Amino acid sequence: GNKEKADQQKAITDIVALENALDMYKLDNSVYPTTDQGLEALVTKPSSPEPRNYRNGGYIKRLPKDPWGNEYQYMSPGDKGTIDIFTLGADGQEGGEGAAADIGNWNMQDFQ
Ligand SMILES: [Ca+2]
Repeated sequence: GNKEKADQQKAITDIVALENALDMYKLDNSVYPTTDQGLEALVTKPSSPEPRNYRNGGYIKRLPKDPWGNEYQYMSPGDKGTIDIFTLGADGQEGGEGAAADIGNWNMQDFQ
């Protein structure tokens, strides 16, 4: 339970940080990065379509990986909201309970 708890807390903290970074990107550029541009758009200026007011040196120094060693997932346009930011949990797959549960910007509150 304890390590499970710590991992889920880290995931939540990471998603909040990423969402904050994404909001800063939109504040500067008027749009969010697309799915294809990805979270990598927060670290270096993306292409296709290239933003027109990109902050010198990006919006985050590096992308965190999730507690299970996997890259956070990102969709814009999202399925659960305007942008979806999530981890598929311990199992690296959709659905699951306990440490395998998916944690995203749309359901963080449940793990809180
Ligand atoms: Ca899962």
